[PDB]
Amino acid sequence: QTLHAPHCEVGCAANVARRVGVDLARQVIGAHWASRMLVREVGTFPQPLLDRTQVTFSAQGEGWPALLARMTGGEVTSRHVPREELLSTLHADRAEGGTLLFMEDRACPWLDSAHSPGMLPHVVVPDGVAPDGSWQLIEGHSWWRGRYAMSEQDLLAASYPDPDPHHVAGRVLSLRIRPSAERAAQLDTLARQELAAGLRTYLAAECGETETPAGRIVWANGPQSVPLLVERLRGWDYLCPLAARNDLSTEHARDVALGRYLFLALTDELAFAAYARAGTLRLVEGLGLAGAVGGLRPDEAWRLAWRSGQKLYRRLDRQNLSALFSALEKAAEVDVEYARRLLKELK
Amino acid sequence: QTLHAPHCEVGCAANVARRVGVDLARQVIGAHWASRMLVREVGTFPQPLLDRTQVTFSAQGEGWPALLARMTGGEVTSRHVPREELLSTLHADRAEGGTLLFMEDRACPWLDSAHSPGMLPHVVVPDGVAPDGSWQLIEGHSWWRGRYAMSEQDLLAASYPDPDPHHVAGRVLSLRIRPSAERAAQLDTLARQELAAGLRTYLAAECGETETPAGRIVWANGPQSVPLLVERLRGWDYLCPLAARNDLSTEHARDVALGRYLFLALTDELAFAAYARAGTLRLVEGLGLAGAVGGLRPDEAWRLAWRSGQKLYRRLDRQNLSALFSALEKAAEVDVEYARRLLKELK
Repeated sequence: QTLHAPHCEVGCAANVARRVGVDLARQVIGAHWASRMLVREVGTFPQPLLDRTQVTFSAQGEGWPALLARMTGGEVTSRHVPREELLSTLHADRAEGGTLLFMEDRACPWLDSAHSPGMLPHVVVPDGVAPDGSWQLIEGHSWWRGRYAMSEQDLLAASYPDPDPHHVAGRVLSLRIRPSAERAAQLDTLARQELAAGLRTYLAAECGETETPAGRIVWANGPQSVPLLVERLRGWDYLCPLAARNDLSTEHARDVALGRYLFLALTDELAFAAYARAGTLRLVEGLGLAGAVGGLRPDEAWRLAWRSGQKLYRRLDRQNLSALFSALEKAAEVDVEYARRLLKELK
Repeated sequence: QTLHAPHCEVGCAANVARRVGVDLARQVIGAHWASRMLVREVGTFPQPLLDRTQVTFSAQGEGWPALLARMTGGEVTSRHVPREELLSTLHADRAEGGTLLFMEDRACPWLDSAHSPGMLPHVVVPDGVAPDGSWQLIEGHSWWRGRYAMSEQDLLAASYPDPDPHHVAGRVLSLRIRPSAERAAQLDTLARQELAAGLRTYLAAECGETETPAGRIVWANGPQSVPLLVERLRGWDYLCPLAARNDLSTEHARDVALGRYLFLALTDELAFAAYARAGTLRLVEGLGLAGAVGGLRPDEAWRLAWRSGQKLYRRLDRQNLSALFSALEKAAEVDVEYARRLLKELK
């Protein structure tokens, strides 16, 4: 019943977007066609926050907060809120949209974590107060999708933990995104326009480079992104003979766990790509353009690449690594052929 | 006989600086008073390169590449070199300084890391060809400090590895830093200027925010930096029960390894602080200012916090975390006292 997505903050926004008549997966995320490889690597000394070279993929583009805001006409703002206002803010944003409330993994019992606050904070959506008097929270992640009840005393201790490693004390992402009367009638028109703009940015294939204290950040867009991602990922093939050793030292197991974590982050981004391309596809079908474009299935290609990364994460072989590369190259070729076909039909 | 530092790229620059008559630890690094805490956390979605909330410390400030280029009047440039121009580039750079040659860990046999390219690339300084035809490479890291012989065939194969996860194929940092005759007499004069400017920056205690595909990067200068660091590091005290536990999942074992790694990187930055503060002490004495600071020894307090961090790796418990926090606060209060007194004498 509740919407979900590979990224918890994305599925959370999908539930809030349904409150106000917006189809996030089809009209917002499906309207932003993007493909981007990113690298964090050594740049100019000093860069103290650069712990390791890191490469990942992203099909999010500008991201849903940028597109959801300018499409509906509203705002998506981050804010730290004092402890007394939180309940008032949660009740208030329910009118013009909703709230994404940040939480350590330790505070969500259904996540089972309990003994660790996670690497990154979690996100849930307050969904009113039950007749019981406790709060209803929606979990946006696909694995733990559904509604969960929390007492007000527990909700307030969760939003203000001590200690606070993730700095989430009273953190709130307010979604004032209820479109006006005319805006709701213009939704598919703007989705058609955003679909064309994203495909143009995709085929422009711009590059970029910035120097930060966390390292040099390189990114490449468009059809070249996934082939460039595959070529860079070949450098981590040393993990396969390493992981095959049960005769491992402590420091060596750190490199294995770090390399495995890099492929877990990649696997989640491949799952989002499949989720996004399926929304792009439901939008093309809704615009009455599926017949003109053809029967290409970029969402299924990204789904197979997602399965390959899952299989590589569970067991780091050279064959599983090579199987991920083939699934990624196939997904890249279907992507650029579908993008070129779809842009021509949109004129 | 061979210079070294806790950071390999810093010890490499110290050796190159000695070639041109510049004392890097005393004049360049010791003249840049700096103290800054850095945090990478969740910012505006999406941030695909943000893998974890991360906090670290840095006493490098602007860093040696900027200051070395400033005072000497030369340049420190990064550049990729084709395979047929690398040797001549290494020879031509030695006249005006030297080259920082980027390298995989498995390319340096003395590191005993043939199984992995390392989390980050390594840096060596070529020191010319030996009469037998082999190349001399200077290792700048304190634990492996020395000079190693490599064949020219192994040198070219090491500088152009395939695959190339760190993207160090023919990457060189050229140091054209030979000072002119008139400028060489101004070094200690310019070092006094840089020391006063650094102390002023440290007492301004500015803070900044930047949004970045790798997360939100926040920093804070000044005497508040180390106290603010201790307050954020308390969020990682969950690592004491999580480690030494036995029912570890693959994900929970990853949290322990990434937390252990966070304090390993922090231990190195503390080692640089003691190395940097000691360079200031030898700079204050030679400039004739040691009487104003009396017996204050921030180099001594930062060395103790470094040793307390080394003890935290061997045994990760609550008594060590509090001991590290204790030595961290003591080094912070000694720093601000030394800084205010030294800046006042410079009036």
